[PDB]
Amino acid sequence: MAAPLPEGVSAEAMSSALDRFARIVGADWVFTEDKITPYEDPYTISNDETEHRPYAAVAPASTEEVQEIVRVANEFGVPLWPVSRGKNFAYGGAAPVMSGTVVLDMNRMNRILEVNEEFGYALVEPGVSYFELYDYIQEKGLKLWIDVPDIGWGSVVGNALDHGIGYTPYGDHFAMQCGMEVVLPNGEVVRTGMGAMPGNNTWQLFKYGYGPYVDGIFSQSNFGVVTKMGIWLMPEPAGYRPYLITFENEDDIETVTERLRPLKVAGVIQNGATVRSLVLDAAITRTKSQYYDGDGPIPPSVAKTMMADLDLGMWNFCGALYGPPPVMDTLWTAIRDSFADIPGVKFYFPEDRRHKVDLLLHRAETMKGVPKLTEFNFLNWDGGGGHVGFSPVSPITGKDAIKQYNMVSSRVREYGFDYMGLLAIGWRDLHHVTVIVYDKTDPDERKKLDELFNILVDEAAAEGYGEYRTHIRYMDRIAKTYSWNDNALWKMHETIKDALDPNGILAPGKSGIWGKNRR
Amino acid sequence: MAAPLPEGVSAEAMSSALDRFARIVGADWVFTEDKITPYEDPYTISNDETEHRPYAAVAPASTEEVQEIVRVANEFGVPLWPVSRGKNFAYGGAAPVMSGTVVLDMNRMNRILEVNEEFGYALVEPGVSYFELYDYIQEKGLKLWIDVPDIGWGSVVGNALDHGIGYTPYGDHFAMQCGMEVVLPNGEVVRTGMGAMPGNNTWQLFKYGYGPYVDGIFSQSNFGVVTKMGIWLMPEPAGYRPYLITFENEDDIETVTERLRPLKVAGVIQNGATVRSLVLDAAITRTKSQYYDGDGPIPPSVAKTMMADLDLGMWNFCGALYGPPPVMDTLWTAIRDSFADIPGVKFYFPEDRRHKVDLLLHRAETMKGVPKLTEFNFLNWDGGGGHVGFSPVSPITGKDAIKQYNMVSSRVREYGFDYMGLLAIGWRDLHHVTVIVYDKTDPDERKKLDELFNILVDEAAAEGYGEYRTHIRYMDRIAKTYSWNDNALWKMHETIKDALDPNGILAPGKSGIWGKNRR
Ligand SMILES: Cc1cc2nc3c(=O)[nH]c(=O)nc-3n(C[C@H](O)[C@H](O)[C@H](O)COP(=O)(O)OP(=O)(O)OC[C@H]3O[C@@H](n4cnc5c(N)ncnc54)[C@H](O)[C@@H]3O)c2cc1C
Ligand SMILES: Cc1cc2nc3c(=O)[nH]c(=O)nc-3n(C[C@H](O)[C@H](O)[C@H](O)COP(=O)(O)OP(=O)(O)OC[C@H]3O[C@@H](n4cnc5c(N)ncnc54)[C@H](O)[C@@H]3O)c2cc1C
Repeated sequence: MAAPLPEGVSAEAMSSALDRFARIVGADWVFTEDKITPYEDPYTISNDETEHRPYAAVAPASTEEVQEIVRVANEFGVPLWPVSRGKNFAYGGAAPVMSGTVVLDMNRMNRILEVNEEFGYALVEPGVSYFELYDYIQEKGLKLWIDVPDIGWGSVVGNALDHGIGYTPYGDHFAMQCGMEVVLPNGEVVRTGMGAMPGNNTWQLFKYGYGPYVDGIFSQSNFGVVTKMGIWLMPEPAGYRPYLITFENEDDIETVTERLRPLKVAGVIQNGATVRSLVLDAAITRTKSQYYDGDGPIPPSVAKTMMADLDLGMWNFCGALYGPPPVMDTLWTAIRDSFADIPGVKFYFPEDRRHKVDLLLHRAETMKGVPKLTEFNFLNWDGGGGHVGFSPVSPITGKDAIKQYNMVSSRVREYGFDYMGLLAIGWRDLHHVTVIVYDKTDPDERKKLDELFNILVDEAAAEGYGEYRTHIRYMDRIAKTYSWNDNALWKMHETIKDALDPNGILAPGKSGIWGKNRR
Repeated sequence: MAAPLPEGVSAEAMSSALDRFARIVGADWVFTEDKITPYEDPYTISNDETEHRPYAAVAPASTEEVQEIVRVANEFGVPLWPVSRGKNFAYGGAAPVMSGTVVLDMNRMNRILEVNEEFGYALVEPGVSYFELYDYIQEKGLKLWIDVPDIGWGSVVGNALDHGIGYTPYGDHFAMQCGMEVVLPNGEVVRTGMGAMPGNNTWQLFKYGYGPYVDGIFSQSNFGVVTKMGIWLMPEPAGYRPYLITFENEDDIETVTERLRPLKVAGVIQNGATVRSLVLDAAITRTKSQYYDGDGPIPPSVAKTMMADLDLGMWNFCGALYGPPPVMDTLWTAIRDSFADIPGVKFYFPEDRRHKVDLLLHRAETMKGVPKLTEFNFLNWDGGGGHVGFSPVSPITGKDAIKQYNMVSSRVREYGFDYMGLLAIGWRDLHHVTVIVYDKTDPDERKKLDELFNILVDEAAAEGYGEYRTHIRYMDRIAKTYSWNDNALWKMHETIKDALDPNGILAPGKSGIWGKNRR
């Protein structure tokens, strides 16, 4: 069925807004009726077809068009859902929390405004993908790397704004942000930091500028529409050595995490540490059906088969060394020696891997900032599906790591899904990441997923583990877990929302922030 | 003469507030009349005694007391000026922008709530000084370094909040912040990040939490009172080797900066790179009168004598190597070879320095996070004085460095002061700092200081160079330089101010932000 109107908005107001939008961007750039279906969540979760349905989409070609759209949204009380490229698959794609919202899709604003080799930065518009920025760098021969998520068709901007991550030393994308331009909810435009000074040549060199540091408030936010963003890029290193360390027992994750802690805190491991479980790594190059006829999750005997077929452990730590050989060698000594006495441990460099198609060769590309789309092949583990993830924060402790693995793998399997988990460390933060692959077409799998997901949130929150990024469906649920002092923080978010966006026309429900008209 | 009432505020209103403060914190911790003097700017600039005059101070012992003081301040329209320890010398000390404001001094809230060695962090109240935190760590033998902004009797919190800097790899103090508790302008209390989740053990492990990133809005801000703050602490490295590289010609700073850029952008130089002018460094161990008895700034012939006497250059690049010897050697090779071909260059490690009281031996302490009061020595250059700083930000270019040296050195000397310069480098940013030592007791010196400062700012802005931190006297003036799109950014700051602080009772005028009742 069709999307309903957003509540409080008549057909006449919607119809008028949509025609006014068209006068701004052109009639070819407003999408209604059958043209809306790319804007739906590709990985459907609700069995209720009235939920999370975009009414329409508008695709501007400039900041000045964005500003006009936002003015028109306020005129008609029609809410917008800003996306940079709208490829937030796992988190709802380009779909809004609240049905009836209109997607403001900025993919056509795709100017690379600057790439600066000597200072190691780019200034990009939202529509620039990782492929595009990577391609531009290679074609100009600049000695710079990007930092990519596992998949490269998303937005350098959009990803950063949702607190996305990659797998080089610059893997905390928002932390590497510097300078931005924002269209505020009233349609006026501002620049942050040194961008606020006329004639500056420092916008992308110095984060703070002067006064309150506000860039952060426009991440995981509905306070503004970002139209330009600077980002630091890593100079090409003098060397690069990707590695895989595998562990034969599920219980090894406890001691593994203890050994990871001082190496990450001291910065001996230079990129994000990712320790992936067997099935998650195996699903890159293989399907369940090739090892197992069963309908349900794999049994232990299959696991042992897979390990030996693929030379993977139950836990698989990928990382990389960057810099001159003498540095890489020193850091490696410390890393290898931290794990050598663990019964069953295996160590691998690319030249040690006997398969042409192989997990370490795959992840080696990502850890040097090469964009690809191969990661989507893991969705075929169980025939073909979508995915959704649960990625709360815990201390980098063996106990926290194995508690969460025990907690989650039992629950996920209880609902018939294979456990596909990952223990990730940024700098001081561990995340047990649950990855759930599901038949999105099946109302019954959908129902099981929703129920499982809610259990995971509550059981983690009961342990003081909080999620930092989530699907549109769970944004309210996650917001409600940050309840210290009777939800004091969200009360402050709502206050700021009401001040910047009195009419509530940017992304109602994003991060569980609604605005006075709708709460 | 004595401090005037803040405009709009009855004398009865003030007496009532002050009475009610006294019952919140006890009579012994409300300071008027003779006990106000410590809260005056110690380095006066205004010759008008009506300005920056605090009416009173209140010194609470807990968050609950801060909340009550804020609520009272709202009731009577009495403005507060929050300080953590109030040692902001060169920037106004503990004095407010607006006369009549009451200082909210949180010195006595000096609990070290947690130092955690395995995760490298501290959670501190505002009154915790660098001396106190260091001493704590040493007493317990925790293998952690702090990062000190030279002077040790300042606040870990307050310094970070004003975007202060130190001289180890953890030198961007606000960047190392993680979690805070804030009393908002209405008296309610919030925790940011994971602190917003009950039962978390992750407040100091993961900055973002969920939703908008807001910690930054409480820095260089009057949007709230910070009452707790986490900060990341560096694990003790396996090795430490500080160094000094001197250069004998003032024009060398051009090529020096060009060579620093790649080294810093790539992180080969691991800490804050300071390049200090001769007089700034010499003034640590000698006075002007040892070399020259004239009233004005030193001539070239004296500079040469000073250089020979102290083993200092016209430019003095202090930095440090950190970690295992193999790493330090590799990094040193790249650093040395960057500077080795410059005519007149000299390299020193500590063992090379003949003087027993010596710049490099002092700076060696600072660059491994040892709090000291030595830096105050440069105030004795010309018999005794205070100082003020002008700290604009530039790109790391030779051309920008030398342009700024020439512009500022010219002007400072013209106005009868010696040039003391500190080209510091963060990550991608050149912060050419001028430090001006003057006789704060002398009305004529103050007058010509003011006149020089105003010129330095205007001439910097004309080149696209903006200041990132300033003295209370100049906060409006600096704010007005960030004027892109008809002051768009301050208009947004003022919108947020009015939402969070409608009565405008927190530090009116901080960072040029005033609130609807006073603009
Ligand atoms: C197999 C697989 C692997 C993945 N791996 C990763 C990974 O390694 N790392 C990772 O981070 N993610 C990963 N993802 C999640 C996600 O698909 C990517 O992060 C993706 O790049 C995000 O979409 P995007 O870049 O187009 O951002 P967008 O969809 O454009 O933006 C995401 C959200 O940010 C906000 N937003 C975006 N732009 C703006 C703006 N200009 N103004 C205001 N708000 C804005 C909106 O809330 C929007 O919904 C993975 C997903 C899958 C299925
Ligand atoms: C000789 C000399 C050398 C110096 N060297 C350095 C240096 O190397 N690096 C450097 O960074 N600085 C330096 N300074 C400047 C300054 O003296 C220090 O930065 C000092 O640490 C700042 O004072 P404080 O720590 O007591 O902070 P405070 O004075 O307590 O705080 C400064 C400001 O922050 C805000 N603030 C503080 N606490 C709160 C709170 N709890 N809630 C809300 N707002 C708050 C207020 O606006 C306040 O006025 C130097 C100064 C001199 C005189």
